[PDB]
Amino acid sequence: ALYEDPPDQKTSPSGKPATLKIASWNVDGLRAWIKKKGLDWVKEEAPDILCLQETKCSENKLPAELQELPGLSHQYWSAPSYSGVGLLSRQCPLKVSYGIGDEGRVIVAEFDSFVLVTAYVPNAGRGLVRLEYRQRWDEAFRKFLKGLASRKPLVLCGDLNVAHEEIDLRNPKGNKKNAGFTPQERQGFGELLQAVPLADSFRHLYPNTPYAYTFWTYMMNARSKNVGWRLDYFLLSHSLLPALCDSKIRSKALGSDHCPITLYLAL
Amino acid sequence: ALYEDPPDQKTSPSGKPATLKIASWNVDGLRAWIKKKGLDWVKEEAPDILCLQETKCSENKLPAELQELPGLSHQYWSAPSDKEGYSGVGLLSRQCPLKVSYGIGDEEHDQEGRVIVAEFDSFVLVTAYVPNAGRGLVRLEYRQRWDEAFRKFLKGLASRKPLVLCGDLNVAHEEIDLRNPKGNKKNAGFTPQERQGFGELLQAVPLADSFRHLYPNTPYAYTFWTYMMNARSKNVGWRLDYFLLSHSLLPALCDSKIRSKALGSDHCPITLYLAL
DNA sequence: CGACGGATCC
DNA sequence: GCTGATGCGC
DNA sequence: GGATCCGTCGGGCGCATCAGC
Ligand SMILES: [Cl-]
Ligand SMILES: [Mg+2]
Repeated sequence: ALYEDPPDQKTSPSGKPATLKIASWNVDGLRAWIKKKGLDWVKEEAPDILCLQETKCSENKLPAELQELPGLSHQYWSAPSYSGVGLLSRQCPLKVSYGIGDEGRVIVAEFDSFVLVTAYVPNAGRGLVRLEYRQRWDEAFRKFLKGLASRKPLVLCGDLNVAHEEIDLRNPKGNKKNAGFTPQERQGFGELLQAVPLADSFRHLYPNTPYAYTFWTYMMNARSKNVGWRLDYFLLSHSLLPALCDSKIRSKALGSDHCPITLYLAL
Repeated sequence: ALYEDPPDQKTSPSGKPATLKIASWNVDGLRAWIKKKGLDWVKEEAPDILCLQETKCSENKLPAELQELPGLSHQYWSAPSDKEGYSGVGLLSRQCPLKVSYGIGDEEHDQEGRVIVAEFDSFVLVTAYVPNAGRGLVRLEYRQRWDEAFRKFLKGLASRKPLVLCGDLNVAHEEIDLRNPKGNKKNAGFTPQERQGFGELLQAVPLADSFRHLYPNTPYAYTFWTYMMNARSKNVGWRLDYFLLSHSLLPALCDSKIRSKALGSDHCPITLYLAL
């Protein structure tokens, strides 16, 4: 039932040391997450890049503590005009854009060797009320990512709001008709991997590892039972797999109903 | 007439010793400047804080020697987004600043790489590469609008902390601030609009021109010389680069230097000594 | 943008 | 990869 | 007529892009 992420491999298959550390966190209430000492974990993880999803915080209400990360001094925010995302970078991105070209869910940062996308994929909702909107969003998102990656290697991170396979969640049989494990959402994630193309960094390295989740409902004490879902991903262009050192699930960092995830790249 | 910067005054008027040395340099292309040995001057100057303008270089392309600067290990870089190769500012600090921010309000959408704000314990340092009004003044109005947005931005800094504004403000404030005031009144850097904009910056914020406060009547003191026509050798130049201080800081002012002899750009470095 | 040439000032 | 032309802005 | 004013003009630099190879 319960899961322990393996230690960080900071060396590429070919032996190159990790030069790039990306953390992504659905903080599910940036302000609450700040109060729950979220920045303490950021300061400790010291990523080169931090992606936040479901911030639920207008730009003009962003806490002042965020200005106290000179190590992530380039901060970009996208507000929803129940979402919101942030991208914080140590180095100055070459260019930063918002949305999928077409609700505050996607930021795109261009760097030297790759393009970073963070995404807060829309939840299909209780009773699947927004499943269809999710299905359209998935296709539009797939389309959008295809063009990006047809110009530069791609890292896609964030809350993709789908458990790809049964191994990616605790109770597949009871969730095959809930948001995040519908055949439609699962198909969309499979299409996303196939069509872009992209590799599930974590699953590429831990193909056989069960019980590794990134989200647990606040309710029923799901997190302490590790009754959860892997909803947060680092997806990678195949051309970046040689640089892949590790893809972590930070199961024990608190402050949200998601835990953070961490990517290591030898770039 | 040639100019010789007076010796470094390292003690305040009241006798208090300088504790903070800030250099500012428009390096006119950071990769060029390093290959013309600009970093040798930085190591000789050994400033606590180095602000650079016109880095013309995105962060991925910073030369490795810039990591070989152990006394300036906290490095903050900003390059424009559509116009890489132009602008670009850098702030390098011995100590780590409490807060760093970029731009003057909406850099996450502007992404101009002209302005770096760094808050330290006792003050707020802004370095700016102020947009040039252009040949034929074609971007003067944008420069007037920028000036006003910058004024209001500097005004609305939510710190009681005194302010240090440094860098290439891209205007000779008064006639004493360039060699040819009359023939340049319609040239970028010396229009009434930019001069008034400078004057309103000092009055609005409010700020004092550190060098001019110490050397109110000293002429021929410039920080920029066009590469063309051996202007520098003739010391036909402009004072474009400044240290501007909140009034609270003046008694802490020991000296504002023009490092006329340092080569490697068409600007020379300026240096502030503060007794903090 | 400083050099240059040409006009204007007394 | 490298040079040097061109373009653009300073 | 020396000084001064004023408008025009050629051009040094750095870096991106592009063509060529
Ligand atoms: Cl930076
Ligand atoms: Mg310049």
